Amino acid sequence: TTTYDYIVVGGGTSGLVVANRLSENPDVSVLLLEAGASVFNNPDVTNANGYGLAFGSAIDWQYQSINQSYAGGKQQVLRAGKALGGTSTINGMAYTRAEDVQIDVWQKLGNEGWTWKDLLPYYLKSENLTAPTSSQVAAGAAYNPAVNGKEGPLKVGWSGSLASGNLSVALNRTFQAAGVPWVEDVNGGKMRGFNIYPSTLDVDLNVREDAARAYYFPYDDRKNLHLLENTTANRLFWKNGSAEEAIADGVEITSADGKVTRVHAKKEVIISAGALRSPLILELSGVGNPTILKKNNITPRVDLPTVGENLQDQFNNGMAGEGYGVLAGASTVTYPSISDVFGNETDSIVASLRSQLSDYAAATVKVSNGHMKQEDLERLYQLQFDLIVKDKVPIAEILFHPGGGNAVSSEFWGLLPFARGNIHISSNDPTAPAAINPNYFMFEWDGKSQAGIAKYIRKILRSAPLNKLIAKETKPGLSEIPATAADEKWVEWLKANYRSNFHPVGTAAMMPRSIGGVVDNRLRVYGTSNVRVVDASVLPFQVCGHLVSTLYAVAERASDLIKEDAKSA
Ligand SMILES: Cc1cc2nc3c(=O)[nH]c(=O)nc-3n(C[C@H](O)[C@H](O)[C@H](O)COP(=O)(O)OP(=O)(O)OC[C@H]3O[C@@H](n4cnc5c(N)ncnc54)[C@H](O)[C@@H]3O)c2cc1C
Ligand SMILES: O=C1O[C@H](CO)[C@@H](O)[C@H](O)[C@H]1O
Ligand SMILES: O=C1O[C@H](CO)[C@@H](O)[C@H](O)[C@H]1O
Repeated sequence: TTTYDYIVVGGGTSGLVVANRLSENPDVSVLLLEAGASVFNNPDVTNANGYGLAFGSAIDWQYQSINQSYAGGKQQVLRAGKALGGTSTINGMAYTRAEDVQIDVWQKLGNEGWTWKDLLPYYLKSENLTAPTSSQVAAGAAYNPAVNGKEGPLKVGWSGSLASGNLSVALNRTFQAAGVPWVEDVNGGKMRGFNIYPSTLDVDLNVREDAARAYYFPYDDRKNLHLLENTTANRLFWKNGSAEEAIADGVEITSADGKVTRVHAKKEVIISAGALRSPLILELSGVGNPTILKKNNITPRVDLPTVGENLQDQFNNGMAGEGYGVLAGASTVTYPSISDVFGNETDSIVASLRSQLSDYAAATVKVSNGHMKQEDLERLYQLQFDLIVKDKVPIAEILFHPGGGNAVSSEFWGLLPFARGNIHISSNDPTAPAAINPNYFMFEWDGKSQAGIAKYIRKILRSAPLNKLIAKETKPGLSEIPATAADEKWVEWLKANYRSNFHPVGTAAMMPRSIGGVVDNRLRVYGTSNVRVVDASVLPFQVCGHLVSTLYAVAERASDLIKEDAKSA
């Protein structure tokens, strides 16, 4: 009565895709476990313009970092969705993907089958894009039909409120004058440019298109698909027998009524609890660094000491200006390259970074207490360097939107910092807060690039034709950071005012085991027969764009791999 073919732990962005796809086989039973509950009628969620409203609420996990020792010692809140739909219920709504070559790097790493060419069909499979209205088109909204799906569960489209306005027209021209092309679609593998981005929006209903509205609710009539909400997965438990290779028997759970029980999986357990939880579940299950497991009175079952290591996140800053009059128009995204941002200074910046890569790798070794090797980190960082410098992938995202009245707001983040951190359990109590350490600002590039982006935005606000609309910069403003200001004043300000960008990846990274990978190219946890991780944990490097599009695609592909593996096994 407690047995299912598959258990999916976490009914979030990724997990709901897997549960959907596996349950396409009517003879396969799937159990979803989700710690939160439906947010179908939570207005903080449904509101197409409600991003931010849910922060601090019962549907925000509000995870907490440790003191960030490279950024002045301040701890950072790391937000995440506690809801059916996971973090797709509380996030921003921009639908953007990744650079083609940066997905190709996954296969170069040694992960067979993971290239842009191989992933593109799964982006398409996930997506149902609604074409823009005539008025949205006049404002700049466009897409390439060849790279957008029309049949998938995730509705994508442009806001009902999208209109031409002085701001969006001026930003297009001003970015073009800075040498950044207007591009019609950032989602065909080439992201560099200025774009009127689409969103995860159901335009028929004008509501947020979260992962549950996409992949769960229209399918919840399936009798082979089962959901336990308000149910916390504590750890996996294992079949007992001298298979040295570990076989999961099921998942231990705590219900809302406080009952603590087991559910069993006949085939596989799929862990989709997010990059800040999936590794904890592995550790609590005895899969991880034996030093940490033993310290916390957990019997080691698989010696896999990079569980929770290789955490990579971005950090987010904001600037603002004031118009002479009211500012209006479509929200915009710009993805500039290193040379777009740095102009005549690019060669200097590249030379400096080049000269630092080995030092960054050496410095990263201690983060994992020696469980990644310098030589291997150096090769990883060389891949990332080549993406930035040789392929000229975007190094920044810059968002602009009207800020109400005469205000214009920009938020921005460096896309590819080199800092790595980690996350680990603090006890064997599943409710105890983890030790989460992204190491924001660890390396010079990370802060120098952020500063370069900020200076670039300062310049944009003062450039034509935008400067005809914008009276002045209000944040930071010239009093706080004078026009004559050096790189370092900007870095200090950015450190004082940043937040997490809430894009953590890599804590159960898909890489060869021999360079510290946690899952193989089919997302199977090393040393296990039948456990996978399918969520942001597995991304081995950061990507340029907004994570959900890529996680949907990765989970779509994973689902096919799981089905293939069942047929022979
Ligand atoms: C505020 C914010 C804004 C963002 N902005 C954007 C954006 O505009 N666009 C974009 O694409 N991305 C954005 N991101 C990132 C993106 O939303 C996430 O990377 C993505 O949703 C993560 O998906 P996931 O499947 O890894 O995990 P999640 O969606 O977080 O799913 C994990 C699920 O597991 C559940 N869970 C966790 N622990 C347990 C347990 N022990 N037992 C049972 N269930 C459990 C959770 O409650 C959750 O439902 C944003 C993130 C945040 C926090
Ligand atoms: O993807 C994102 O877009 C958001 C803007 O839409 C930003 O605020 C979040 O920090 C970021 O995670
Ligand atoms: O997290 C934050 O703290 C910053 C100050 O510490 C603030 O300026 C930003 O607006 C905010 O995102």
